[PDB]
Amino acid sequence: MKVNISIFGFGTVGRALAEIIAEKSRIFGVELNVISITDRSGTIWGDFDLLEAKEVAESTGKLSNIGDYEVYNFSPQELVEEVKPNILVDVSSWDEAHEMYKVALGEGISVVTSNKPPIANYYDELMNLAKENNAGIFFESTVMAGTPIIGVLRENLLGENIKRIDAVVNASTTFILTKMSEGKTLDDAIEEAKSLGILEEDPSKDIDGIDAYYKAKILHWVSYGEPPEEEERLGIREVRDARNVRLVAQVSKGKISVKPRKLSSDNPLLVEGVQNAAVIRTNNLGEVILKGPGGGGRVTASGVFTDIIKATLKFPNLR
Amino acid sequence: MKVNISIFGFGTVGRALAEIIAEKSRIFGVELNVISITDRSGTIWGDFDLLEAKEVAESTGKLSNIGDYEVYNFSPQELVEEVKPNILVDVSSWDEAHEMYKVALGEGISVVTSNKPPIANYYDELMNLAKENNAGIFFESTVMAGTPIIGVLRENLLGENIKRIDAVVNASTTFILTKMSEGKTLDDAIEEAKSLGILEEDPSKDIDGIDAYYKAKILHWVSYGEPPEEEERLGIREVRDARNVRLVAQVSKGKISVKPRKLSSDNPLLVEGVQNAAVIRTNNLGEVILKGPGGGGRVTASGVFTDIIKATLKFPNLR
Ligand SMILES: NC(=O)C1=CN([C@@H]2O[C@H](COP(=O)(O)OP(=O)(O)OC[C@H]3O[C@@H](n4cnc5c(N)ncnc54)[C@H](OP(=O)(O)O)[C@@H]3O)[C@@H](O)[C@H]2O)C=CC1
Ligand SMILES: NC(=O)C1=CN([C@@H]2O[C@H](COP(=O)(O)OP(=O)(O)OC[C@H]3O[C@@H](n4cnc5c(N)ncnc54)[C@H](OP(=O)(O)O)[C@@H]3O)[C@@H](O)[C@H]2O)C=CC1
Ligand SMILES: N[C@@H](CCO)C(=O)O
Ligand SMILES: N[C@@H](CCO)C(=O)O
Ligand code: NA
Ligand code: NA
Repeated sequence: MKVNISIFGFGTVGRALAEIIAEKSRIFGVELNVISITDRSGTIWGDFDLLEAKEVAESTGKLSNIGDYEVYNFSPQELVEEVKPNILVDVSSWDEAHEMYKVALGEGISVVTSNKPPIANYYDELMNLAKENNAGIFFESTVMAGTPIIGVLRENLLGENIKRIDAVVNASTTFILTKMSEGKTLDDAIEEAKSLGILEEDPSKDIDGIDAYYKAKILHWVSYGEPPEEEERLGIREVRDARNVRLVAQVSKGKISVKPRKLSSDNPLLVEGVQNAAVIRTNNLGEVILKGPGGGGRVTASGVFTDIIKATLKFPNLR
Repeated sequence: MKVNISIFGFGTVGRALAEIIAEKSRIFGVELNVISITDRSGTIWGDFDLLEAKEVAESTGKLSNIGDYEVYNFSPQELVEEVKPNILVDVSSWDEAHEMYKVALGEGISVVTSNKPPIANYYDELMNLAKENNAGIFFESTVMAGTPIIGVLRENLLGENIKRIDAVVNASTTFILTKMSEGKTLDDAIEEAKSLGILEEDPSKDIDGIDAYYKAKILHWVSYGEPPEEEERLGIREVRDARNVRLVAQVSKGKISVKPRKLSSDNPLLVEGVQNAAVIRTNNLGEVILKGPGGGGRVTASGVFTDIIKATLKFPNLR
């Protein structure tokens, strides 16, 4: 069977995804065909070579330069309405992308994304809409990227009661905390990280706990099927003694709390360097621990590719 | 969506499964209906209360002792043919149950199991049969029990090439090796383990690496879709220095090797207690680490329940 895929967004994650798809376009009795790609500059739509498009975007930073394919100025809504892919893959930084998803799901087009806010903020509407149009929504790389914590929660532990999830999901903050442990001030450590590309020049999504908050919210959705009643979002700006501290996202029924935690040397949450980690507590299993990378092009595109296959094959969305 | 389930075997695992099915009989749009339970004493079949049957077997030791249901003495083939369930659940210690699986699958009856040898030895025949009869096969609790290593490998990482897997999958051997580490002889360590509940009167399959080898073989099937060419099995009996040693299953394309390995102090495979672990190495993610309990009744039944749901909902088997 053949499936048509519109990729929406084409930055680090989207370009890595094109590689993965190109290397594995025929797999699991499926053929993956990318019929469109979109960035801010525009949309290409037709018979283009996927790695060729990646190359030209890699050098030039836009889809315009492609030889002999020509650009279309579609709105998100037009792109879906006109291209009519079977699968819409959002790998963009467009926070307000839920409106585009609504349209796609209306036409029974499944959505795959790595873009958090639409899932964190509109999870319920999007799920209902999906079920109503014999379609699916997939978001694995919205949490710990390619490391399959969403698979584990969504499609497994199906007889468990999840009492708690704790997770360290920002490598940058483990870096900052480690430097502080070694005697640097927070502000120095931040300066080091920004100059290293570990942090952005606006570091708030890491330092103020916002990325983790969105990830806690998504986890809360999957595990409990409703928005939380209680929210506590904090970052690391108040940390003084940073020994054995990590920025931890904790999820329990009706509660999300992102904040710094001092951890025993024993704790698998006490991750080193760039490693992310999640400890899931259940009634029958005690702790299940999952660790892996939390970012990177190929790492993130890995999750999305898993989701493309599931969408194509219409895997049930149970949670 | 109502589903009819035959449970084959009723020991620690099957009795704990009963508990779980009773508390969660309606979930995810499914009504789970248990129509037959079978042990060596024979087979009950009908309108019987699930927890009651658990209760009589609990105390008495057999199934025959129930009220208002004649026990039938059915062979495995007769059980499938006469009961006609939608899903056959094997939680027995019968090494040769694959022949029964072949029957069910032939009738489009899906199979869920925690029983290792049939999957280790007949996985391809079983997958081909299931495919030809619009049926599935699920075996999560054959490796690390409820700890969902199978879900992770089988239904996720779908864009990955699995470079390797290292795993410690026998809590019993951890205990033994730890005790040898502290000065105890093999035999004294074994006797302590028995007294603790940690080993059976025949520990041989765990001690000699046959269990792990079965497990390694299952992981190899999931990851590469064929048997290995190189096979090495070595148990713990003859370890002279057990310091920081575990019984590690190593899996790579074409290759399985179970043997005691000395590990660094920070190695995640350096597990304690009941805990099992798998370190999965893939081309895009590097290391994914999954840990959790490896045995126990409710732990093992958790994985089987997950599989029951997926069989009922016709989850794809991509690997
Ligand atoms: N990098 C990582 O490790 C991870 C990233 N993610 C998430 O995946 C998404 C992509 O990440 P990443 O690839 O690093 O980000 P990049 O900034 O590298 O790429 C973002 C892409 O989206 C495009 N875009 C942004 N807004 C719009 C819009 N309104 N319409 C059309 N296109 C738009 C960008 O266009 P332009 O360049 O033209 O502005 C660019 O092509 C993000 O939401 C991120 O949070 C998730 C997990 C890991
Ligand atoms: N417990 C654990 O931690 C784990 C177990 N498993 C596996 O799950 C399975 C169940 O283990 P568990 O419940 O602990 O073991 P038990 O020995 O407690 O139960 C085994 C069951 O199988 C029955 N049985 C064996 N052979 C036959 C047969 N030919 N016909 C009918 N019934 C039969 C037994 O009957 P009788 O008592 O009458 O002999 C018993 O009810 C095993 O294959 C085991 O390897 C896998 C992972 C973890
Ligand atoms: N490595 C990222 C996670 C990407 O979703 C961060 O914590 O900011
Ligand atoms: N962890 C268990 C494995 C049972 O499948 C043991 O020690 O045998
Ligand atoms: Na993920
Ligand atoms: Na398992």
